[PDB]
Amino acid sequence: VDTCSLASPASVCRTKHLHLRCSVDFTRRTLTGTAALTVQSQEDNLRSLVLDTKDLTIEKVVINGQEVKYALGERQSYKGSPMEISLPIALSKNQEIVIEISFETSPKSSALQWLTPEQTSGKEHPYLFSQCQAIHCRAILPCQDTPSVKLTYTAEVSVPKELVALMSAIRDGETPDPEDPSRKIYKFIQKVPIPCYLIALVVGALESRQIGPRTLVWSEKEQVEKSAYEFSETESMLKIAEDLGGPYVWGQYDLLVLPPSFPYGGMENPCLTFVTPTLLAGDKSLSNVIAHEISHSWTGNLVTNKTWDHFWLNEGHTVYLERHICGRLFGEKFRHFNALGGWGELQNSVKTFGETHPFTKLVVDLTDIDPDVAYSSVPYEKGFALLFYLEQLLGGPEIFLGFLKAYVEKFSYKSITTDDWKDFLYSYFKDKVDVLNQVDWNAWLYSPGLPPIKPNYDMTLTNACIALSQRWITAKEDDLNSFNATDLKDLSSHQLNEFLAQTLQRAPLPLGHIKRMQEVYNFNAINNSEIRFRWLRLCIQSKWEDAIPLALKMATEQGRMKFTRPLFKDLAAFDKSHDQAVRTYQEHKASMHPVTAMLVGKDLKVD
Ligand SMILES: O=Cc1ccc(Oc2nc3ncccc3s2)cc1
Ligand SMILES: [Yb+3]
Ligand SMILES: [Yb+3]
Ligand SMILES: [Zn+2]
Repeated sequence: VDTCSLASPASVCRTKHLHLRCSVDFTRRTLTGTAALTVQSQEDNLRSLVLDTKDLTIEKVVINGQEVKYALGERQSYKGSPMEISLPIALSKNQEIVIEISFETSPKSSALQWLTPEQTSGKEHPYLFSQCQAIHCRAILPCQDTPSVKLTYTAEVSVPKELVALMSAIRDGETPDPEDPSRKIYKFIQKVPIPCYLIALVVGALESRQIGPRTLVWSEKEQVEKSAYEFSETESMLKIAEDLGGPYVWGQYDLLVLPPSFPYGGMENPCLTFVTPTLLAGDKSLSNVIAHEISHSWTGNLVTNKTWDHFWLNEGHTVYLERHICGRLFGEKFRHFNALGGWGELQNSVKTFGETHPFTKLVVDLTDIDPDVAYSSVPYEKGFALLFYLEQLLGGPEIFLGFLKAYVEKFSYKSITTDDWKDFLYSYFKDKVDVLNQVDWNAWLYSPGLPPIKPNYDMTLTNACIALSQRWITAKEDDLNSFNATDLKDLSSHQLNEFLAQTLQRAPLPLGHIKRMQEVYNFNAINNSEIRFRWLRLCIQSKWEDAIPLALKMATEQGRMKFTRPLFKDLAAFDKSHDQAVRTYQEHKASMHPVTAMLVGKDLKVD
C-alpha cells in the first residue's frame, strides 16, 4: 500500500503507457493538453479507477470517442485531489483501454518553475523546468502517482519557435506547429518502463555540445563551454558504472545544466540528467554528483522503490555505486575518505532532527507526511553505511559488487520493498547466513538515530583535516599567529571541504579565530559552492557580521536546498541577521522554486 497516493493501486489497474500532447503557454504560465493513458485492468468487472491530480483544471475525459463522467474529490493537502473516472463498459482482468484526459496546469504547480527572461543567463527568453520527485507528477498531469507503476511514454510539446523542449526521453524530431507558425512541436519517446516521478520537461533557449560518444551537455549559451569541461569525465564514469551494474539500457546519457534556482544537486531523469550550475567549480571537483546521477540508471531507474517508505533502496545503493566509481578513478583511499565524510554528514542529520526522530529511521512511515518534508541525508548515508557494513562483514568490495550486479539483474524494470531486498541478500549470501544473522536488522532498518555499528574506515586522507581542525579548536588567542597559508599547501579541495566540515561540527568558534582564518586562508575568495557554503555557515554561527551580506547573497543567487535552507536557518538563528533573513525570504518568495519557497518558509516559521 502506497500512503502518498490517492490513485487506484497497482493491484486494481496499471498504467502501461502515456501519450502526452501539450503546449507551453508562457504568458499564462500553464501547460495545456491531453494525457492519453493506456490502462490495464488487474481485476474482473472493473467500472472505475482513481487518478492523482494537484491543482489541475480538467476539461473532459474521453473513452471510445465519447465524453465520460468523472469526479474530483476534496483536496487532501500535499497529496492533491483524487480524480475518480466512470468507465463506459466494465473491464475484464488484463483488458486494456485508452483514457484521454484534457487538462490544464496551475501557474502555482509545485512540479514547475516558470522563469522570466531576467531570471535566465540570456535575459531575452523565459524558461521552464519540472521536478516530479517524489509526488509532483500529479501537479503536471492526471496519473497513478506512485513508483509501484512503471510505464513507457511518448510526447509532443508545442513551444515558441525560438525555444527548445527536452524531456527524460529520446528526441524523436521537431516540426513547425500546424495550428500556429510562431510555434514548434518537439517529439519524444521513452521506450523503457519508468515510474512517473522520472517524467521531466525543460523549455528554454538551449544549446548543446557533444562531450562523449553518447553524451551532449545542454545549457543556455553562456554556460556551454564551462559545462563541457566540468563534466568531461562523464563517459569514463558511464564505462565504470556499466562494469559494476551491467548494461546501460537508456541509449543516451545527456546532461542539462539548469538555471541557479534548481532545487537539488542533480536529478536522474532517464536520458537527460538535470544538474545544478553550482557544480561549475572550474576544476571538476564536484563531479561525484555526476557519478551519483549515472549510478541511478541502475539503482532507482531500473530497480525502483515500491513506495516512498523504501526510498533508502534508491539512495543507499546509488551512493554505494557512486563511491565505487570515484574509487576506481581516484583510488580506494579516496573511496574511504568519501565514505568517512558521509558518516560525518549522517552524524549532522541525526543531531539536527534528534536521535529519536522518526525521519532518522532507514525505513520510514510516510502516512500523513509530505515526502519533501521527510527528505534528508538519512536515506543516502544510513543506507550507504548499512551497505558498507555488509561489504566489510561479507568479505570486501569484490564480493559485495557481485551481489549488487546480481541485485540489479534480479530486480530490473521492477518496483521493490526492503523485505524484497533483504530476502534476495539472504538468498545471494546463503553460504554466509550465519554472518547475516549477526546484523541487528531491527535497529538498522526500523530504529532512529545513529546505526548500532560504525563501519571501519581508512584514515589516510582524513588525518590532516582532523589535525588542522583540532589545531583551530584547541587554539587560544596567543596561538593564532602560528597559522599561515602554508597549512593548506598539501590539502586538496576535498580535504579543505573536510577541514571545514570537521570545524563546523564544533561551531561556534571564537570570533577572533574566524577573523584570523580569513586573514591567513582567504576563504572569502573560494568560489567552490561546497567550500563557500560551509565557510559562510561557520562565519554566521560564530557571529561574524561581515559574513551577513555574503551568506544572504549565496542563499538568493542560487537555490540548491542543500545550501539555501541551512544558510537561511543560520541567518535566522543569528540575532544581527534575523530580520534581514525574514525580509529577504519575503521579497524573494514569489520568484522562488515552489518547493524551496515552501520549505524555507517552514524552516523560518514565516506567514
Ligand atoms: O529529490 C527530491 C526528492 C526525493 C525524494 C523525496 O521524498 C522522500 N524523501 C525521503 N527521505 C527519507 C525517507 C523517505 C523519503 S521519500 C522528496 C524529494
Ligand atoms: Yb524517429
Ligand atoms: Yb598559550
Ligand atoms: Zn539520488
